Amino acid sequence: IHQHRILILDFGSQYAQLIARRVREIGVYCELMPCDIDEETIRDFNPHGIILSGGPEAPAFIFEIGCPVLGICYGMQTMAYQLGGKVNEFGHAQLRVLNPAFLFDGIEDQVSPQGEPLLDVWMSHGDIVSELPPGFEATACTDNSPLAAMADFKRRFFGLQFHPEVTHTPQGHRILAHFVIHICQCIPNWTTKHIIEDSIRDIQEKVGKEQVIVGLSGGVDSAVTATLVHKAIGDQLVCVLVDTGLLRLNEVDEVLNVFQKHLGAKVICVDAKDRFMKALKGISDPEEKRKIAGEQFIRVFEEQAKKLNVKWLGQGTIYPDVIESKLIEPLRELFKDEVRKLGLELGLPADLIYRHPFPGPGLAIRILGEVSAEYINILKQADAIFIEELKKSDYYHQVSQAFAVFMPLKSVYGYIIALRAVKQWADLPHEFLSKVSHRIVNEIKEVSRVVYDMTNKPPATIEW
Amino acid sequence: IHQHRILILDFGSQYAQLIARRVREIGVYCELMPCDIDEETIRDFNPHGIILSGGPEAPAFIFEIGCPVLGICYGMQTMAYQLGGKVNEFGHAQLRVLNPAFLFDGIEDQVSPQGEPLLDVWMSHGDIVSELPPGFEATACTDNSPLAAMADFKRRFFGLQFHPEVTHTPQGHRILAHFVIHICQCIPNWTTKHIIEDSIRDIQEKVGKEQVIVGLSGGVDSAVTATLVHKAIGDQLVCVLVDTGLLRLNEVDEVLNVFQKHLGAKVICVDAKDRFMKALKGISDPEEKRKIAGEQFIRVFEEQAKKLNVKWLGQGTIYPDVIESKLIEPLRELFKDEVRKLGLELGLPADLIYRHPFPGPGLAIRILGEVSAEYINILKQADAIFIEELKKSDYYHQVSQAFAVFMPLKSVYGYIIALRAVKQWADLPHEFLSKVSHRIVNEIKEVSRVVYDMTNKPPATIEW
Repeated sequence: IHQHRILILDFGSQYAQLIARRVREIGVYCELMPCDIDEETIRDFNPHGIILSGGPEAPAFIFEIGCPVLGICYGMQTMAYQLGGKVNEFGHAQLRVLNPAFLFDGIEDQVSPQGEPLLDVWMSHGDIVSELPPGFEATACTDNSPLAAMADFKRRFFGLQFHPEVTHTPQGHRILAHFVIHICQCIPNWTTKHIIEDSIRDIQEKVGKEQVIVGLSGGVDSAVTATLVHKAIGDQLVCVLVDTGLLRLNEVDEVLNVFQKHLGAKVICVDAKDRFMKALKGISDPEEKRKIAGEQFIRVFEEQAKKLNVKWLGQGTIYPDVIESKLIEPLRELFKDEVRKLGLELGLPADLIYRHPFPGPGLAIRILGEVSAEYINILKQADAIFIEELKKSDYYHQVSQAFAVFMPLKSVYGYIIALRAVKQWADLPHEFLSKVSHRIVNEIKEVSRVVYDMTNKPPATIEW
Repeated sequence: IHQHRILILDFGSQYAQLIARRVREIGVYCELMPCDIDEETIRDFNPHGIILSGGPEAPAFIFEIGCPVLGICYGMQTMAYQLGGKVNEFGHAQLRVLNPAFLFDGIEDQVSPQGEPLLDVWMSHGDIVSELPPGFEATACTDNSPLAAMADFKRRFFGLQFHPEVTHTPQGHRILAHFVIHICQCIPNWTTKHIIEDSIRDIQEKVGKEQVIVGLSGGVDSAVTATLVHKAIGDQLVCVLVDTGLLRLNEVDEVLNVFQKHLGAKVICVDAKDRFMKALKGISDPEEKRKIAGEQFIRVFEEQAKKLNVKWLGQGTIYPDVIESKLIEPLRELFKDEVRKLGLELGLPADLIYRHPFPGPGLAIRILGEVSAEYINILKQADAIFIEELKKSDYYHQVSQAFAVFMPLKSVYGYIIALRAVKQWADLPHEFLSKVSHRIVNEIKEVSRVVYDMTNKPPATIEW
């Protein structure tokens, strides 16, 4: 496995990760490297094909290497500049195909009165190409853009002025599948079952007969590491679960049911609850909260291990956190979709797999001021109530994330709770919200009044 | 004028006031006293009839006076208990009338398969009466209550197990009108025109040729007081408008336009802004904030006057203010309904009359922490934007009250703004709220994020 692979160069752009994800969905391995990376890397990666992406809001020698190249938006611009030819805002556009090529064979959204194939696409209007380089030809155009797609054919270089990754070009996934499977000639073996097997073999070859600790604390990625490791080395896995005090009401219990009661597993419970409240005893700065919690986390995991004489630590590091810039990281090449797909296949329960993300520092965010315990206990209840409804009204999975935050401000007196749910804040029904607010204030004394965040992904962050 | 009058005894109950208001709408004066008030008062008030309200969530000798007496809910119970007879949850209930009497003559919601009159009423299921007193006969029943209404006729005592004041007994106002107009034999002379004339005369009688200071700061109550005085004594009126710094963005301008520019009127403007900020420099406690404002407000008014040599101060005190327990107070027997009706007839512009209530201490509340000036200037911007929309979307007059509040906390970093809108928090559309919030965070820098209060009148207080 791994032997068929696509290199994606990142020129910025939200959608770089997502080119990669679409490629993994097609069934082929790929890595996402920044464009400032050097030849050697790229040479030693020796890809079947390269995809240039991006531009937010020069790559060099990759046209010498034998493989095919696909430039997306800005990727098309520099592909133009760096070969011959001249060069110089996002929306839907109706693209018209001239030469259905290799990259567009089939692939039609409409046919048009004149009998020409048309694609609905999400254009990047600013990444314009004025004149074609030598060897290229117009393979697609739009009313406002004479050359919205390029193609060499002899060198197998291709350009698009739109984003095929995004759902707003419906047939985009087929276009990418045509590049990867047909033009780059990759056979799909990046499967899930094949990932599970490759990963078990890796864990076995690296760890041998000696023990591994995995922190159950941490949601889907941890659960997947623990089970993945468990399957690889059985009794050698020793699970540790630290109650930092910063976890959701029933997390400790829910986790123990899965790993201890079901499926055997040695699980060590560490208290750490008093430890974490000290160390955060002052500390209002939310950036210093994140440091202290997390430092104190790795410390606890080092103490356990420098105690059970364990040399290896298993972490749930995934690929997105890798690309943001003695351990065993089984998921470090995987995106979140994939971890979820592995999770189901490994035998974890659905409700754990598709649970809302939970931050690393946990509830140490979600309290605005100093974190205290007096405060976590009352936050735990409002949050519990909030997600209990949602579950009872099947609204839970219609939102991407949902939680309560605690403001230590007080009103007519008692503290204020803020509710956060997004999808782009979620348009939940009045009467339902009322029932959630009504309950939080009534059941939890020492509160009075709850509020709902109405601020979107662009202007404000999801977490406070 | 005042020559016909109803006494209302208050035994607790949201709807005590409201009986009063209904009686006032019918055109008859009335006062609201607590049930524990003494004989003498009552004698001195010399009513033409009495209404007993009450029961939240034993008056004595009132039955000795020749005047009629109506008991609502608990009022019916105590009336029963204090005469002969025995006694012992609120909802809709279909009342069947036996004997249309004087109190139900006409007044039918539905007839009935047996040809008998039926009323939709809003029962108090708990204030039951087991056995009629001497002189009384059952005058109405429901499936669950054999005697939901009582009547003496000889003594003109009447009881109801339901609330006629409330909108959920649609015919209730007619029943009250029948008591006040027909049984108590009163004449509806409490008209707004007569109140204006009696009030102008009362001012003239009291103040004669000497001058009066009226504060223009204070919305509808102030405005009406000032116009009323202006009509009474012309150039003798001297208006004072103090800008405390706790007033809304354009309030100074709007009042000056109506009083200084339109309709002559001597208006003195006082700066007071530095003064109020000093007074409230520390002081987080919102009970103290309320106290320091108001104190400082009265002080400012005494200094003017003890300077212009004026001996009379006019105020917008209204009857609800009097109820909760050298000056001229013309509005002190009126409810808000009536003050608004007056202002309109007196020539004040509609948009001032039906303006949302603004609190006495103003923007001193609505900043949670210590009021700073740096914080009011942020809040003024937030508030302004909020109501500008609403005006634009015609949602302003579909809510009873709307305002912003400033929380000095900060999130991912700038301060947080809560928005409050009620009528029972306002079910405004997702599209519209999003517009407001986007605008508050983009236009006011140093904000970031904004929330919305989802808490009702029963659990949380309207204002913070």
